[PDB]
Amino acid sequence: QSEPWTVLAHKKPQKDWKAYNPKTMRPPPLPEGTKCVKVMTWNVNGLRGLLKFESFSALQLAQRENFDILCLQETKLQVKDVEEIKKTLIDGYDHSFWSCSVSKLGYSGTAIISRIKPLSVRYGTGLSGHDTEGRIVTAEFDSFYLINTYVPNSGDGLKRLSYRIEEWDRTLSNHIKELEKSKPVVLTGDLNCAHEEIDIFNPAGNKRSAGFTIEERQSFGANLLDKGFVDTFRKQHPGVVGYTYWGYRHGGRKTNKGWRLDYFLVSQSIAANVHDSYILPDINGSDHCPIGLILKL
DNA sequence: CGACGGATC
DNA sequence: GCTGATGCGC
DNA sequence: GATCCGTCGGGCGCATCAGC
Ligand SMILES: *O[C@H]1CCO[C@@H]1COP(=O)(O)O
Repeated sequence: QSEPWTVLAHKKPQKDWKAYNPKTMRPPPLPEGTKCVKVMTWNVNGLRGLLKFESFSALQLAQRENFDILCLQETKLQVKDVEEIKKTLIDGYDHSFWSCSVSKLGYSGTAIISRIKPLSVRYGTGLSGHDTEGRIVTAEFDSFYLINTYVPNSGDGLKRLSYRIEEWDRTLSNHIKELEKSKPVVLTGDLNCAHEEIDIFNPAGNKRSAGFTIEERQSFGANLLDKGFVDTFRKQHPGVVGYTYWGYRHGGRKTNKGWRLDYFLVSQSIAANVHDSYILPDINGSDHCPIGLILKL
C-alpha cells in the first residue's frame, strides 16, 4: 500500500511466481574496486512535465542511485526546447544528446544524458540520421554500444502493427547486429512489448492490445532475443513478477496492475558481466517507472 | 487499459 | 498575449 | 470455463485555437 509492487498482481499467475521487491531481491552493491557502469532508463512521459512535478529534482535521483548514464524516452520535446533543458540537466552530467520528433510535435523523443564522454554519438538507424520521430539514440563507449529507443506503439486498432513488425522491428535488429560486429551492444528503452505473460497483469484480455499481440511477442523473440540477446531482468529474476508501466486510467500503480515494457537487453558475450538489472517502482512522476543496470566493465 | 456483460467458442 | 477547451496518441 | 466483441469511462502531456 505504501509499497504496492511488493504484492503480486496477476490474473493467471503460477504458484512459483513471487512479486519483485527491489529492497530484498537486489544484489548487494559491487566491490569498491570494480570497473562498473550504472545506467538508468525512464520513459518520463514528458520531460517538461516531469521537471514540474511534486518535488522532482534530477540531482536527487543521480544522488540516490548514482547512475553514470541516464536514458530517457517520450521526452515530448521539440528541437527548439532542447537548449533550455540541456542546461537545467543534471549538474555533473555535462555530455547530453537529444533526439526529438520533427513530425508530430511534442511527441516521442529520446535522450542520453551521461557524465562519460562517449566515443561517438549517432542518431537513427545507421547513417540514415535522426529518426523522424526522434526514437533512436546510439552512443559508443570504450567497450560497448548503448542504444536508447522508444519503439513505436502499434496503437489502438493496431493500425501501426504492420509498420512495427515489418519495418521498425527489423531495422532495429539490423542496426543492433551490425554494431555487434564491432563492439558489444546494450539496448534499452521502452521496447513496447511485454514478452511473456509474466510481464503483464491481464494476458488474456490484452491478446489484441498493442504490446501483447502474438505478432509483437514473436518479433521480440525472433528479431532480438533469438538473434543473440538476453533479457537482463528475466535471466536474473526468473519467475518474478515485476512491472515497469502502470496505467493512469484506474490507478494501476495503487493496485500493481501493470505491464513490463522497458528492458535492458544485452548481447550474450556480455551477459555474465551483468550485476543487477533492476526496477525502481517507487519513483513516481510518469506512468512508467525507472529501471537500472549495473554492468561490470 | 481495466472492467463489464452477452454471445460465442 | 493569456487561458480553458479540444484533440490526439500514449 | 475460456475467449470473444463492443462498449464505457473521474487518465495524461503536449500542440493548437477560440475567445477573450
Ligand atoms: O497500453 C499501454 C501498454 C502498452 O502500450 C501502451 C503504453 O504505451 P507506451 O507508453 O509504452 O508507448
